[PDB]
Amino acid sequence: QGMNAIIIDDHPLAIAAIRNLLIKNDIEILAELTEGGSAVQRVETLKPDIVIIDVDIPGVNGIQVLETLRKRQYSGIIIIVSAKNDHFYGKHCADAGANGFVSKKEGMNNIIAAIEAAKNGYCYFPFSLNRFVGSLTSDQQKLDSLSKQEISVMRYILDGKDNNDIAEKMFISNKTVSTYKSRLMEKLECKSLMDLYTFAQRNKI
Amino acid sequence: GMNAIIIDDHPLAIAAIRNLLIKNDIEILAELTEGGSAVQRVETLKPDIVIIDVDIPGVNGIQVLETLRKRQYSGIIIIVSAKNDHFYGKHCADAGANGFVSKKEGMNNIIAAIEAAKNGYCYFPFSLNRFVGSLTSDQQKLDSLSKQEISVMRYILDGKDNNDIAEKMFISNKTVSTYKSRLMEKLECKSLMDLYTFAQRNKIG
Repeated sequence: QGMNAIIIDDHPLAIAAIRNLLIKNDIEILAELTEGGSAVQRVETLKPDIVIIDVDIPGVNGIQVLETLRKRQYSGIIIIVSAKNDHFYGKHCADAGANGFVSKKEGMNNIIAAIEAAKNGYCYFPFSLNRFVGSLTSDQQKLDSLSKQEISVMRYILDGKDNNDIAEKMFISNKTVSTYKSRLMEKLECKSLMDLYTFAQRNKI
Repeated sequence: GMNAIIIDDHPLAIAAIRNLLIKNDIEILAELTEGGSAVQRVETLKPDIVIIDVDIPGVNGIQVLETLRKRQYSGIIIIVSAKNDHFYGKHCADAGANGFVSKKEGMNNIIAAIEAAKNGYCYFPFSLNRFVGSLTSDQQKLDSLSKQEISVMRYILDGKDNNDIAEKMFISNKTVSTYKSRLMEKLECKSLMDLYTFAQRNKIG
């Protein structure tokens, strides 16, 4: 309807399904980035209405591009997307200033619904009844207590990555992987590896 | 195959919302205009959707929510308001709402909030002031007020003196004076002129 967007995701199939969705609804495509290291600059230059960032872009992760853009006073629409479920990750994109968080696992129709919701000045984030109704409300609060890096170290641990792999992916030292690991294990009140498993399996992460 | 209960004493909105729900094959089980019988009658009929104006008399619309969530109601709850009340939305979201839609901005957001809830997401107003600009501080003070201070505030913007509010909230003039000062302290407003400039600068009405 006369709008445009930039896609920032390095999942080749996801780029296709998003490009097809934006085009099918008359939205122009200024760019398609697969790395964040220039995302902040590209978006500030081309000034697109919509920006779609996968949370797991390499170089600088998806939420980090969102935080920097907002710190640098970018006011346009930003809708974080994920290849995982990552329902707890939605609240963290909230307090960081995003307009949307949609998991590409349930389809592209939530991406377009997140766009029109941001068009109307609203936002389109996952809903966790387990934060207000249930027994896993304490664990959900500890997940909201984590930091931007602690979340990443957690999601990497739940994928089976070692401290060297996490250091290379997050561009930090091995001492910093171990530091994040501890604070993370603390906030979640886990002490052993099995504690983190049953924590993730309880809250389904 | 969905059904809903509408709770609102704005006759122009009851017609506004009943029509929109019928336009999407959503049955209307009950049409309340009262807070005291809300929590009881919702659980008696057990509807999928409950749409509640924040200004309903008796029990505050935010309390119908909190009590329904505390009594472990798992259905869709979508708060609405006659004004804009963007700051009010975050208080609903943290209280367990599936959405907060300002009726000032049309009916199509109600149904969009419903769809967002059906898909497991939520639909709340986006507040750019919280993340970008020079009013990020003031927006946090608004996001820190209590559910009472909120109401005590909004009545002062409306233009109700200390006497009306005490009756409108069914409380003593002394307790009104306590809330007002806590409000005035949290908002860093010393005079009534301060609140006018605060409200106008942050666009509250």
